[PDB]
Order: sequence, then C-alpha cells, then structure tokens
Amino acid sequence: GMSYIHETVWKGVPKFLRRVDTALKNIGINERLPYNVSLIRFSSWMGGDRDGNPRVTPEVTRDVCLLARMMAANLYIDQIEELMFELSMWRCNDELRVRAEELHSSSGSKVTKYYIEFWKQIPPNEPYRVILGHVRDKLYNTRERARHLLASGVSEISAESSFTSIEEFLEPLELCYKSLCDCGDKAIADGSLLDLLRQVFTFGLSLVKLDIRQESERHTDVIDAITTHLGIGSYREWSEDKRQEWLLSELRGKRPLLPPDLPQTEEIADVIGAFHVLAELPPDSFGPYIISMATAPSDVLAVELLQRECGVRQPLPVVPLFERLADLQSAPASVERLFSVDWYMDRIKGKQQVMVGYSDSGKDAGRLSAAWQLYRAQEEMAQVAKRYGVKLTLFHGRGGTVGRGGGPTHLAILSQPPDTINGSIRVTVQGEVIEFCFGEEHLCFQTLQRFTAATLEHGMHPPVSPKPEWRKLMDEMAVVATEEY
Amino acid sequence: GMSYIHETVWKGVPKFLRRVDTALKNIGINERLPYNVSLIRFSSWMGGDRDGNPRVTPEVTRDVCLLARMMAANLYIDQIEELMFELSMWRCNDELRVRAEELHSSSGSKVTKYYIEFWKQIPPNEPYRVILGHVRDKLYNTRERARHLLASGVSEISAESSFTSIEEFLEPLELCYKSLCDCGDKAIADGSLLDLLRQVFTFGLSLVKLDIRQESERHTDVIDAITTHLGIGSYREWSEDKRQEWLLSELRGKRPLLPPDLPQTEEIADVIGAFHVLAELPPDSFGPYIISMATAPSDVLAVELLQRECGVRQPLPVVPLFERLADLQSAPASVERLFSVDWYMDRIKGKQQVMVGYSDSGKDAGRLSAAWQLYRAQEEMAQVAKRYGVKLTLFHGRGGTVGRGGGPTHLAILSQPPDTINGSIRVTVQGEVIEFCFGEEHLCFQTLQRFTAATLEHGMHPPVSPKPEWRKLMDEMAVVATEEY
Repeated sequence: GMSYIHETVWKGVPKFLRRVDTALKNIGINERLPYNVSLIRFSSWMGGDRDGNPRVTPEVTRDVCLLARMMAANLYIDQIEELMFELSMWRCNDELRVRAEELHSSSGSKVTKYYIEFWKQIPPNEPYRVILGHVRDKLYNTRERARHLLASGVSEISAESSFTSIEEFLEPLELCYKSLCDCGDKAIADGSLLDLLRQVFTFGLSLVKLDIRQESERHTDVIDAITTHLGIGSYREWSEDKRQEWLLSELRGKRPLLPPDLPQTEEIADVIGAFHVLAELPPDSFGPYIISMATAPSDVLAVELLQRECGVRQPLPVVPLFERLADLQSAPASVERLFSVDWYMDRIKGKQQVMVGYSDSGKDAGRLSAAWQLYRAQEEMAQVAKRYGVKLTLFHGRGGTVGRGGGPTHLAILSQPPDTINGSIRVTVQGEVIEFCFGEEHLCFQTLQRFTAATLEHGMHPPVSPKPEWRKLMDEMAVVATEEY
Repeated sequence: GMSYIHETVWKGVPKFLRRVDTALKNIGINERLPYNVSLIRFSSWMGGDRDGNPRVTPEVTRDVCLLARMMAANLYIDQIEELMFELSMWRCNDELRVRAEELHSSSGSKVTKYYIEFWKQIPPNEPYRVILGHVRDKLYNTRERARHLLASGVSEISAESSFTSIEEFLEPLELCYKSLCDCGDKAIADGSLLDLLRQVFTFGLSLVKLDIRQESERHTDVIDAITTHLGIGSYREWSEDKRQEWLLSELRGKRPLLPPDLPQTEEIADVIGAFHVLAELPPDSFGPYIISMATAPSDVLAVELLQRECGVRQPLPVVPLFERLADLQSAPASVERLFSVDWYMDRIKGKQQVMVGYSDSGKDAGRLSAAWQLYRAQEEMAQVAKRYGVKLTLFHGRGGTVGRGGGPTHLAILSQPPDTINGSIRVTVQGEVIEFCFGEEHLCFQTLQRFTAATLEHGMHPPVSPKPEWRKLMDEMAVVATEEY
C-alpha cells in the first residue's frame, strides 16, 4: 500500500496544491495557499486494524511504524539532494549566513561521517547547499537509526544526531525559504523548496499516521480480568452506568490499577501488549485508537483507562466506531454522555472524532435502513457537539462496493447532512480502491481534486436539509426495510 | 577489593578445602568434603552499601554487578584452558562420549566462531578437551556479553550462547567428573578438576554476591511520599502498629500501589532507582537487602513492599541492621513480631538473617555496654527463632579497630553466645582488614583456617553460658558504663 504513497501520492500532492494556488489566483487571491496548511493528509490502517485479525501483532505494529519512518527518510533524502543541485544561489540572509559558516568551518558539525567527501567538496559561497547538506546528514541518520531499531531494538546512532520531531526538521527548511525571500528570490523559493516544505507538513516524518483499531469486547475482557484478579467483582456483569462510574473513579484516581502478575489469555496479552508498543513508539507515528463495535461511553472510557494504565505517556485520542444499527441510534446519546463528563471533556480539549461504519451497517439492517440511520446519526451527533462546543470530525468507513458505502466521491459527500463536515473529515480508501484512485499520476490528482472540491462546496454551500415529511417517510420505510431484510 | 579475590582467594579456596579433605582423612573419614559444600563464601558491599554515601548510585551498583561477572568468566577461562591441557585422557563413559561426538561433529555446536582454530585442531579421542572446549567457548561469550551489557545497553550475543545459570555451568563439569570416576580415574578427577568445581560452587558466575544496604528512614521517606500523593495520609506520622497494619494490607493485596507520576526528591529517586536496578539484574548477583538504623518490624515490611512495588521479580531477603543500643534491646521483640505474621513467615521460609552493628553500637552506648547488649541480642534472638522454627543467621559487622568489634578471629567467635552459630554466619572484612587477611597466599589460607576452625568448634563444643550472678552484674555495670560514657 505504501508503493502508492511512493509512486503517485508523494509527488502528486505538491502538484495538486500548486493548482489550488493557481485556482486561488484566478479568483483574485494574490497569495499561494500557505505551506503549513494540511489541505489533504494521508493515514494508514495497514498495521493497526486488528479487528478480527489475530495476525496483526504488537510486533507488527512496531515494524510498520519504523518501516514508514525509513521510507519517509529515504524519500526526503532524494528530494533534498535534487534541491541541493538547484539552490546554487549565493545570496542568503544573515541568520542563514551565520549557520552556514558553523556547518562549513566545522565540517558538517560531525553528525554523519557518511557524506564526508561532500563536506570537502563544498565551495564556500553555496549557503543553501550547506544548510541542506546538514539536513541530509541528519536524515540519513533518521533513516539508519530506524533500520537499527527494526533489526536490533537499539542504535549506536543517538536521537539528537537525527530528526526526532517535525519541528526539528522544519527549522532549517523554513530558514532556507525565509532567506530566499529576504534576498528577493521569493520566486526561486516558491519552486522546488515550496513543494518540499509542503511535503513535510503533509507527510511528516512517518509518511502516514497509523490508526489502531480493536474490538469493543476485547477491552471488556481485559478489564473484567482486572476486576476479577483484584476481587472487585466482574466488570462484565456490571450495568453500563456502573461501569462508567467505576471507570471514572479510576481515571480520576492517582493509584495504579493494572497488576503485573495478572493472569492473561493470549487474547488479553495481544491487547495489553499492543498498548505497550504504543507507549514506546513516538506519539507522532500514531493517529487515533478506534474501537470497533462501539456501543456506549463505557467502551471509550475503558480504553482511555487501559491506555493510561499501560504506560502511554501521551495517549492516542479514542474514537468510537458505530458499526451496527442499534449503536448508531444510541450514538448521539453516547456522545452526549461522554461530553457531559468533567474528566472526559478536559481530556479531549474541544476535539472529538467518531467513526461510522458503512460496511457492517448494511449487513445488520437493510441497505436503505443503514444509509438513512447513518445520515441522522451524523446529523444529531453534530448537533450534540455544536451544543457542547466540541469540534466533531466524522470518520467515514466507506468501501468500494455500493453496499459498503461506495459511489463517486463528490456524490458521497453531497449526500452527507448539511453542516456536518466543515473543513474536517476522514474517509477510508479500502484495498483495491487505492488502485482505483492512485494507480496513475492523473488518477491521484483527480482524487485529491474530488475530495477537496466537494468538501469545500459542501461547507460553504450545503445541500437541503430534508423536509419533515421526508424524514417521517424515511423513518417508517427504514423499519419496513429493516424487517424485510 | 576484587584484586584480593583474584590474587589470593581464587587459588586459595581450593587449597584450603583440600586441607579439610586431608584433615578429614586424618580422623579416618575416607571421603572428600563433597564439592557442593560451600564451607566458605565471599560477598561484597563494594557497590551496594549506600548508607550515608550518595555517591553509590543505582548505576554504580549496575556497573559493579557486570564488572564482577566479567572478572568471574575471565578467571574461569584461564582455569578451563589449563584443565584442557591436563585432561588428555581418552577413556570416557557413554554419556560423555555421546555429547562429545555431538559437539565435535558440529564444530562446537555453533556457539562463538572464536576459538574456531581450536575446533579444527581437536583430534577425536580427546573427549575431555571437547566438552571443556565448548565450556570455554561458552565462557568467552559470557564475559563478552557482560562487556557489551556494560559498555552499552545490550549485546548481540544471545542468552543461550553463554552461561546464564550456575546449574548450566555445572552441568558439563560434573559430567566430566563422573566420567573420570566411572573409568576408575577418580584420582585424576580429584586433581585440577575438583579444584575448579569447588570454585564454581564457591564463586558462582558473579564471583561475589552484592549486599545492598540503605538507611531506615530513607524508605520511610518513599512510603510517606506515596501515602501523601494518593491522599491515604502521612505514613511518617503513623504509629508503629499502624504502619505494620497498613503495610500488611498492601502485602496481602494484589493491587499495585506505586504511582508512576509520583513526585520524587533526588533522594527518593535514588531509592526507587536502586530497586529498579535490582529488578533488572539476575537475582543470583545479590545477597540480601540490609536496613541500617533498623528499629522496628515496620522497616523490614516497608522494604518488602517497596521491593515488590518496584518490580523486583524475585526479591532479595530483607535483613535489619540493629546498629544502636535501644534497637538491640527491642531487637528480639521486633524479630518475634516479624515472625508470627503469617505473611512474613511464608516469605522467609524458615530462613531469617539479621545484622548486628559493632561500629555504631559502641558510639551510642560505649565499649562495655555495647559489647554486652550485643551478647544478649544474639542470645535472645536465637531463642525466639528457635521457638518459631526459624534458622537465624547472624551477620556480624566488625572491622579493624578494637573499638569496632575488632580482634583475633577465633577469639571473637569464642566470645559469641553458645548455640547462636551452628554452621551459619557472616562477618564483615572491612577495607584495610582485607589486606590484613588476604594480602598474601599464606595469610589467606590462615584466615580461612581460623573462621572454619572457630565456627566448627563453637557449634559442637560451645563456650560456657554465664552464671546468673555474672549476668546480673553485667546488666548493672552496663547501665553505669553507658551513663558515664
């Protein structure tokens, strides 16, 4: 799946942004879309979704996170090398002229030892080549340290001698850009270097962020295993309101819960060992933790606890997946209960993402019933959120086939309830659909076009909300359809 | 300190035991003191004793533990190489022959690739060199693995490419010994091989065992930081019987205690960090955990708890150091209190060690009053232990000067109360006293001689118990001496 990121998406992102720059100038906006804008992002499930797949192990999740950082480092080194060839201009600003002489007189500040012939070829008056030269040395380490970590678990290459954060990486790049501008070469700067900067903000150091997904009941079994071992009873047998109470006492509580001598099934171990892996790896390599089969706020707090109690210093925000009819009905109720908890609200800090499954919905109820429930499950959740001042971000689980939420991109967005998108949405691109959308250069470009053009239009100029007549009919029809199905 | 272990104690232990053999034969025993008897053992505080020395960090303890295993393997290598030169016999028993052919035909069984010039060299009918050769290969790995574990986080050299357990190291050596006996060359077996085996039982894979020692109140500080953070209360202000009651609830309980977000002073981080080090290193590298300024049973239970709550999987046995007069008086009562606790009784499993301090005693009470309280301290603790079915081992903290329990070894042991030794004792050999005892070969032999002969005699042929008249006069004089001092 990463072959696609490499072959069409990597180069296909700056090209699409540059058209937006042109599209914008054509309506009188006299500036390009700023490079710190993530107008389009990429994320993966490829080593993270374990829902009903025992073969995605904690070690797998770790491999994928490091493989990615290795692929990413490699791509950037390629891009940086091309750029060195190009930025042969001598005119630089003062803050770059100082930094360049540090790295020149010291021979790269002894970071890599690998590109050392290069540090003896470099002529004095190529300030850009010298900054980027150093960026490259640090990139090679970032790449190699990921290899050593993947093969051994440890590296002779320190952290400081490589790029640890996206900000550390951006620093010299944004410098180069500001220098070229200060010297009046904003045109040169808006060339290869603008395309590169946009890639850093877009793709970051791990290329794609990893969503983790796990079955709802799997967390229940881990927590029931804890309550049993401590002799507080069976977490499984507790009513939902009892679970919420207990969990919140614990979340607020300062005392450790998870006992090391806890007896575990292979299944409980796969779950706990997964959080363990999440806790070692850099936070910027992860997206959200997705709970498949999500049903009530317990399921969300259950993870929040398991995550904190397994040592995840900076926890992945937890997103519920409403995949069945019943759960999508009780959904905006679930979302409000979570929003109404003093603890949970300090945790999320105004941002709540939730996933809606088109796949296992149409399997539960009819196609018609599912599509309609999914409509107002979005509509209402948005309403609950707007009321509690939380920025909702809907995650759409769409497939390729029509009966899994498939269909032309702009239509699928058009058909989503008004005022429930607003510049923030996520959509799955599943299996063969990656080839459908990103197989060729032009396909990738149109795929970014479709999503971006529809999302925009949908937010500035939404579709008509349904008439009260229509709603009633859809309500009554869905029950018929669901029963017939 | 280890230079003494190397230069006199290493070769000198097997020589002393061979004298014990001969002395056994001179009283008509017709048997060698079985090589599994540790008639004399060596432990170390050098890198473990933290009392009043902040310079003994957790990291110091880790360095000392690995350094020792390195030293140990490096001595076992030199010995094994000589032994290979020696056991050139071709007669072996079936078990050795089988293993010998496995190793021979596999070119070493894939262990090191070092000493590969030796394997090609190895002729067929030299079985002892074969097993031993592999034993050597495996030793090289053991000392290297320590080097890499010391010099950096971990090593390429695996766990089962080297010796991990003393039983794994003894397996092939004992096979050799039984082979040579089976072929009627036991006379050869009692030669250099016997001397090595006795070093394996006497020194193990770490050479000497590290005693950890820490102040009493320093553990109190940790447990008060936890009860304060969790809002349980102030452990420090709790009375002794309350401390015991709380600690025992926690020890019986299965739920974790120590919060990972616990605020720590630098001292508190040196306590917990130390336990963390013990948690990692192999258990067979440590002796006990010694509590200086031990006063009441709370101190012992406090460490038993901190030890578990820091994840020390197989915990060190806890010994209290009664350094001062008031503590030596309560001492037997503390000991009885610690017994009679159904939890603590199952932990120790019939074995309890306690240290008595000869240095800090005389400072507190004065020479005569100390020396006497020390006498009946051991006497009554014996009786309590005896009543509870517990083997009391006494650790004597002596040293050079007469004012610190100094004096001739055989006389000091004579001066100790009857029936409080019974072939189980530990004594400090402090600093310069090591040169006094182990500075020369003859000195080392003479020193093992005194300790072995005094302790044996004292067990079977005790000194006299004091007459009641004498006892009363001692109690009375003790008070008078204390007050005057």
